[PDB]
Amino acid sequence: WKDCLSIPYRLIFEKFSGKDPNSKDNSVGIQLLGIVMANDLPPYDPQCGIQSSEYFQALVNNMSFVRYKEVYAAAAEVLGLILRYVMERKNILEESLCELVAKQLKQHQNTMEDKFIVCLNKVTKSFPPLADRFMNAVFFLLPKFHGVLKTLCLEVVLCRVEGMTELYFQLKSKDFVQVMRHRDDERQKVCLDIIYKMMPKLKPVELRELLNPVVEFVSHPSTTCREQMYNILMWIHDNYRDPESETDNDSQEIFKLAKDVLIQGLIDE
Repeated sequence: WKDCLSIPYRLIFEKFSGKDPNSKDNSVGIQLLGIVMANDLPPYDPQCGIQSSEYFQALVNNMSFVRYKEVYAAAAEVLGLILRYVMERKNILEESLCELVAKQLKQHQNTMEDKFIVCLNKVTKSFPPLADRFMNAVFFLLPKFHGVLKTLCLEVVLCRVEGMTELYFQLKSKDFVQVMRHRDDERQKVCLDIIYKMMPKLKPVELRELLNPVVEFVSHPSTTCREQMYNILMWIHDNYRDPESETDNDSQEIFKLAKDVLIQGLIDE
């Protein structure tokens, strides 16, 4: 349909703010505010009937209602796209706003650890920024939680990757020796999805140490996982196909492996 018809913030308000919930219902204003994100994000930018930072403070309180699995987490989606929106609409609040978001995560990942790692994944995944202040305290929990929270803790590190902690001196044992060797297809998927972007910052030493446990995916029933093992191997190949001569012998002998295990791709299931 034509134009945009920007909605009065009065409507939007009550639907996330009427009753501080003991209930599912208040995720209605959360859905709604998500729709003035959804349609290429028309003007939100509150003026009429209500004032900005309080409107957001009430909005961040929605992730406090931890009795119900769909209620609390949803707020951090809507709020993560506020950052995408206020970042790229560039609105002038953004400094003290970002300190309020940092303050909100810092009050409550301190006391609600899963629910606020999930929150730092709705932030970070839905728009990247906030985790920079925290990152030590995220790597912190990746060995404490298995399963879905393995994948979401990984997915925070992933979505906000900036090479934190010179990574192998955090990680050279701590995950990639054996969490890489650990079963669940989605865990393995996000895991190779980490591998596939760490490329430019690997030295040939760890590239040798890490390619070999990736070569293991030659066994794997998921073409969806195995493709990324190939995206990887293709990157290895193209970057370590032999120039004129090398000091770093692995920078053609990881290739002397890759240039074979690509052949071991050519037959596949």
